[PDB]
Amino acid sequence: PKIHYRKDYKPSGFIINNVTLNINIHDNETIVRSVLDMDISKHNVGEDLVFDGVGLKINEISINNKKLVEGEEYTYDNEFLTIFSKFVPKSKFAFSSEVIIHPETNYALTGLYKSKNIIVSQCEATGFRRITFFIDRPDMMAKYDVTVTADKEKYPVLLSNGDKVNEFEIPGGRHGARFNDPHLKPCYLFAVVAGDLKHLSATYITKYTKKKVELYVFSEEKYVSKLQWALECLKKSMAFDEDYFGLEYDLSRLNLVAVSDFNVGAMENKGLNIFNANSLLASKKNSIDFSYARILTVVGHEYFHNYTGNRVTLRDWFQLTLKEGLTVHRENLFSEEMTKTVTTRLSHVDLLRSVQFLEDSSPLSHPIRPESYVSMENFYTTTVYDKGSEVMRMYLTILGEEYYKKGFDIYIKKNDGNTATCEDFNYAMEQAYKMKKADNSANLNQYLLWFSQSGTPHVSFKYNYDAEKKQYSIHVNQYTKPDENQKEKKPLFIPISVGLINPENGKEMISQTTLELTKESDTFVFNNIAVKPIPSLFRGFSAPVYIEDNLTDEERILLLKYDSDAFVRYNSCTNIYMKQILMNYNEFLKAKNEKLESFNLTPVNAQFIDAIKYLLEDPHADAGFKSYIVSLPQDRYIINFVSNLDTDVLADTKEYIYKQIGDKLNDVYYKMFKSLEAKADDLTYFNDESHVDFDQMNMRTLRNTLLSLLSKAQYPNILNEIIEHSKSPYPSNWLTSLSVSAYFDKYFELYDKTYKLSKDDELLLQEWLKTVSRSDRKDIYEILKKLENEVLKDSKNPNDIRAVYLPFTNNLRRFHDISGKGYKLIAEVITKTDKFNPMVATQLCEPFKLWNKLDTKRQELMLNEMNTMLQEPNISNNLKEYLLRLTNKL
Ligand SMILES: [Mg+2]
Ligand SMILES: [Mg+2]
Ligand SMILES: [Mg+2]
Ligand SMILES: [Zn+2]
Repeated sequence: PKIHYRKDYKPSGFIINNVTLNINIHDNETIVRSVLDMDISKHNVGEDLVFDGVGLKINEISINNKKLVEGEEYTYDNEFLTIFSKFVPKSKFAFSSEVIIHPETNYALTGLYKSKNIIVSQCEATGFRRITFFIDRPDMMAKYDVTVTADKEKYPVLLSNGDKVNEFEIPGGRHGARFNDPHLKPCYLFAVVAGDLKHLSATYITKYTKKKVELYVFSEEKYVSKLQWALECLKKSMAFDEDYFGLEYDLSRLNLVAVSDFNVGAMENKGLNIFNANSLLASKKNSIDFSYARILTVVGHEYFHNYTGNRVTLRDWFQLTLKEGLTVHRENLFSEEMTKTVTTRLSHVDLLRSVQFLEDSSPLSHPIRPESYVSMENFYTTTVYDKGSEVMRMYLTILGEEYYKKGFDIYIKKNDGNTATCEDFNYAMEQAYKMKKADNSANLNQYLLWFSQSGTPHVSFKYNYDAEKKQYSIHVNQYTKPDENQKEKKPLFIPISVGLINPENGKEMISQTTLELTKESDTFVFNNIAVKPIPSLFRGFSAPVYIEDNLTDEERILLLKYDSDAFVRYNSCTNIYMKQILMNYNEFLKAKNEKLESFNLTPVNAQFIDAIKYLLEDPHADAGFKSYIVSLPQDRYIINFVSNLDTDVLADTKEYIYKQIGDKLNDVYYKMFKSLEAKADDLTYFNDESHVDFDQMNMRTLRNTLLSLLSKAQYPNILNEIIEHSKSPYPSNWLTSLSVSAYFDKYFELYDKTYKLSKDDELLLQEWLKTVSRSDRKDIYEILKKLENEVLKDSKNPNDIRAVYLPFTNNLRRFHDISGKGYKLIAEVITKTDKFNPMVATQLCEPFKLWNKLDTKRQELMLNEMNTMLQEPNISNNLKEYLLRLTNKL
């Protein structure tokens, strides 16, 4: 396979200054004429001029109006256009091409494609070369003049990046529009859209300069009503970047566009952000609660890229985390400010420690700045995004808000209008660090290891208290497991946010402080500590590590009840759960492998269950927090702690633990399910698409979590509650009623009821598909076959394919059926999908990432299916790289 290496980066011998495009859309072809105003750089050594250009049909090629001919002045192999050096000018020149492309048959959704009746582009990372020839890499920055023409009746709205500078009629019922984007950009930020789109709009006046910005949000006509929350989220986003970062929008217009067929969530094209409809459109009658948070986050994310990615862009794709880690950090700051709920940060932590930790212990483990790739699309990973965001957040923890803001400013201003690298960012932060420490010899050179070193650090603790001296110590050790990226691991700069809790009275004993661990081990000592404390470690989850708290369950309970920090309370709960899960898993595993006729299980700690009851019954405690405490850790979290995992033993373990606790708490759960109803399902704001009460949303999640626990328990007469809950106006409730009805004969009646409620809204139907797919049904395989035949059919819409299959892959007992039939089913879907959408196919590989964690029978079954997929003729480069790396062949 062709591999690209970070260390091999070199500036191009060429410069592209201006791009002038004419994109003429017809029924059965689109013609792209492009003029590149180019020059020779100071790095040129008289090389051939080589353009990327994938699957283009050439009409004409010229330089300075000299026609060039195949085999004489150029070669084209359907991937690269090589202009031989003799015909490459030595000073500024005009390169002209005209090619034919076919959006109507572009089911890969990269380049120019058709999504329902909308023509749309996606260029990040390497899609622009599927539209026209280019030196398609992000250091080739240029200015764009784009004309789009099409049939006026079919495609009345025409958009490209920047200012609309003309609109005109064309004979034969056609029309055109011309766009000028005055901001230099890499080609991955080009976009065009053509469609019968409807819109909502508003005017926003910037905070400092008072610039009037016109905000447009667009969709197909059927769904225009569902645009309102996205428009509000955009205004919130603009105001947050102004308020926190001093950053104002930099064009007279910003358009957001929803399309039905999109490989990811959205895309930050300059002035023209394009979204998966699932991440832009909602209405309260037709969307689950989680859509609201998703839209806030995705709108914010793409908006924040306007500076962290667009105004400062990437030198090369190895630097991806510079824009994604940083942008995810910005959107997390924004969403924590907008939602004002502790469960927002907790959800980010849960994501990282489940999916990203799994990745980082897998054969796919990479640092957040990778050293090599075949298909850059395979490095848009939870590592680069989520570990990247945590590395970007640690700078704020280390510097505090004022100095973080100063370092950020240094970065964004120095590199404005240009490319940057991870080093540039670290250097700006280092400037702020010198200022914070008032020491111009302090440096963050060690910090760079967070970019280059793979794997998750493990941080462990020991404690000592001297009662006579009133002195306490915390001894800390870090360890990162060697891997294929580094045989020798180095210690990182790990910021440890800490408090100390008095176990007598539950009160804070120190001003919170952040310990700066830089060595492999260190001991931090505290004086004037009046009683032996319980330490509250890694507050806010202050580094992306495995924490070994070395606390007793009694200590953990006291923190769960009394600490101030949400994360530590939740983590202490998590750790009590983990200790139980491991112990019970081992007891079940021994019983199974020894074929014992009887054995013991360690019961769940009774004082821990009392603590759960105390928290749930506290009318002043947080509803979202409560839903985290009654839930066991995610299976993908748990699997980071078990080698040769027998999935069926794990399912048995979880069931036992849940049943132990419900046998004590089900009456509390039922009482709370009823008591929370009035506030949870109050209809304030039900007609207001500009406002969401996230606390109320958390109350609904708590109610629906409790209902699931009581339904699996078969709590007496709970089917009555299930039927009532199905009549709620909130889709989060009525779809929950379907899921929880899985344990009852009413399942298929609720399946039909909710289908009918869902079938006339594209996105609600996809949410119904996910609800079915995730259902805890013994007959899940027959239900999946029913979904395939009656609803999915031959959809190539990634959202439909993902909705049917991915939730089912999270079914621990059924997806991991020892026959291998779940592995075979998903491998067939992957291979089917790879023939038209390689990116989606690689997404659908997700459940195989943990293969080498499983028991050896399931390792074998998984490996057989991965090798079967690797044998498939015409396998994509995306899938082949992914599977070769995952199976230890690359
Ligand atoms: Mg083609
Ligand atoms: Mg993105
Ligand atoms: Mg459809
Ligand atoms: Zn992004």
